Amino acid sequence: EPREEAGALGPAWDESQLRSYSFPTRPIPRLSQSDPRAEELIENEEPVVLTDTNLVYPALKWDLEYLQENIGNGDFSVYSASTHKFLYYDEKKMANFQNFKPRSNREEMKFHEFVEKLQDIQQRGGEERLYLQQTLNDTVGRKIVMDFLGFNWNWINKQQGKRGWGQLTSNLLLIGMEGNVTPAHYDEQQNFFAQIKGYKRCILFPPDQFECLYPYPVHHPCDRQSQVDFDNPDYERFPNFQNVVGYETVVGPGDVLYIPMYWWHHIESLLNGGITITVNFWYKGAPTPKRIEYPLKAHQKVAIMRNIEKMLGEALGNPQEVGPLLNTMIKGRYN
Amino acid sequence: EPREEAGALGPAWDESQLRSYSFPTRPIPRLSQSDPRAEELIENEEPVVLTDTNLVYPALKWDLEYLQENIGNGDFSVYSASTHKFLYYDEKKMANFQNFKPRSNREEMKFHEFVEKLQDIQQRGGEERLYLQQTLNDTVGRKIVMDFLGFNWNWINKQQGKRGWGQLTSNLLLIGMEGNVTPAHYDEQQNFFAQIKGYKRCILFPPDQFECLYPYPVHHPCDRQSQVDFDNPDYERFPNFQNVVGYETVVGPGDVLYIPMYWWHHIESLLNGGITITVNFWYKGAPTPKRIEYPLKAHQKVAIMRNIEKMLGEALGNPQEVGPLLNTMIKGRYN
Ligand SMILES: O=C(O)C(=O)C[C@H](CCCc1ccccc1)C(=O)O
Ligand SMILES: O=C(O)C(=O)C[C@H](CCCc1ccccc1)C(=O)O
Ligand SMILES: [Zn+2]
Ligand SMILES: [Zn+2]
Repeated sequence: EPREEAGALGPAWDESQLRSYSFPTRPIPRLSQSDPRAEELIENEEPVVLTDTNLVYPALKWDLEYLQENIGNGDFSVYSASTHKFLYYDEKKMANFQNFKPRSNREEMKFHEFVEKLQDIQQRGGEERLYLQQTLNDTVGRKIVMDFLGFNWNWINKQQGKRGWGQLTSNLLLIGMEGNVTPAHYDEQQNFFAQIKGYKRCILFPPDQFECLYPYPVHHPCDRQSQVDFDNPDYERFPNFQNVVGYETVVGPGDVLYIPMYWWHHIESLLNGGITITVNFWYKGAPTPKRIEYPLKAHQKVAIMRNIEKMLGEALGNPQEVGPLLNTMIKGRYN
Repeated sequence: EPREEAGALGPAWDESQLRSYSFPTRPIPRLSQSDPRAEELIENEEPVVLTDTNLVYPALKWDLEYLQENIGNGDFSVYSASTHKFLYYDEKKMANFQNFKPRSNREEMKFHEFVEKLQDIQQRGGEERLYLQQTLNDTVGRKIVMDFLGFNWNWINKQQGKRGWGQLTSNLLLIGMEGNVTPAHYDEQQNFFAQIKGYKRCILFPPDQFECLYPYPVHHPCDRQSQVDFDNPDYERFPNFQNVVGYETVVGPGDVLYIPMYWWHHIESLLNGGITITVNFWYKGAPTPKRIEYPLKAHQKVAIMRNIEKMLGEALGNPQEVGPLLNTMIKGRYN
């Protein structure tokens, strides 16, 4: 249920701002950084919302005005779409599927250009949607550097150390419009997802729900994203989506959501909730141990399947032949 | 059609001695060793019957009396079954499938014991069937050594050399009763199949008919054998068996059938044709070239599928989990 803002400022959000879906959910725990139960959830690669890390405390003051003045004059990737759904696609893989035409369009622009194009849309009451998704890098101005340096590296570096993770891979800055949706997908890195402005509903599914969520082929541009349209699920093609069960939370400013690697997550910016701002923190997972303990975890079986698809594509010389060979291998033999 | 024996001794066999099956066939070429077309078929890994190799010329005099006196006192593997079908099973794999109970029983016996047990059956008019299948080895007596040494090694060694094959792996001695059937299966080695006594109908299918012939799982004891019962094909489980097309021949004494590696073959001893005797010659195939030429041959795709099954069984720690993972990989994704 919705949390209540300090100073009797009312519920920060209400249930009318959440989209409606076909499956049930149960809440992700919201705990203090100091709560041993939080450390045990992270250790066991289960999601948890930490309410008091201060991980991005200097960025809580961020808004569009502030960022435009200080984020510098680098290029920012901005996606545009006529739908609320911003399905990720990997442009390096579009050669394998020359029949895939994305629904989002990516435009590289300056931050002020992003603010203006967003202003124009608001002014003319258009229905075009934008989502800025850009890795933070050296081109940011001095006050963003100062803010970045003031993140709680003491806390997150200890996490990284305790869990045996690899190095921080990148931080993604995410600025979306109310109602934007990033469809369900899993990532191969560990993620601390730090909410800065506005509210995002996060729906996670464990790796053992692979069978219910139907990822695209590995060589397709939408590798790791679900094929299922959550707004109109096709149960004839995706029957096990009728068994899917999620873990849900709404993060607001100050919250940090641990999204364990291989966990599926669907992310939406709350309807009529204004713009959202988030920064994520991606780490490579801990190395695979030399001695493999059986039984294997769910995410290890996902990794085996990915590797089988990649090797078959290499061996056959063409990723389009992956599906026919696999069918030939199973029909009348393993089904 | 049936060939005619020299000296106006009539057709050696007639069509009434062949079992009846559901698919069509066309003949395998019968050619002279000296015929360039024969060399081109072998070079292109296509079956051919060579009528004049003299490969096992000293063994053409072999019968049960002769062999019993001279084959020595080693152990011979003899299979018994209540059916005409002698489905091969690999005893080293029976641990993976503790629910598989063979229909053939293997008994290790002396050759005279084989002749006697065969006599008893004939005497009492029983319907029990035997099939002796034994690798030739050092225990054979001097006259079999002399016979073996007189095979046409000049011709077969040149074949082995020309084709880049590996070393002769083994020679299998095969002594079966009229009507015995070895069900359809493929082998991973190259085979020169030398007929000595009686007549065997050989039905081959190219490796690109994998999809029509439904081999057992790699880790099952009947790895490489078809699951399809040729006498009662289940078209609901094995629908593509309705598209299978074979290449057929009847080999008699003096004939040598080249069975290329990965080619499926079904072998039957002709009804009411007496005992049959055969010796095969298995060679490892030529090494896989360093530079892989695309497109891949059918047998190369079979080998990829085999390797995928073997690695998945190793990675998962249990061959029983191979089928569920493969289904999970394909359902709603590649089918
Ligand atoms: O931080 C995460 O991991 C998220 O999923 C946040 C998500 C945007 C992700 C865009 C994307 C999708 C697939 C691959 C790489 C990038 C959002 O907040 O809308
Ligand atoms: O020479 C061949 O290759 C044959 O198929 C001949 C065949 C008996 C083969 C028995 C067997 C089946 C599977 C694996 C190893 C051995 C016959 O003539 O009845
Ligand atoms: Zn993600
Ligand atoms: Zn064989």
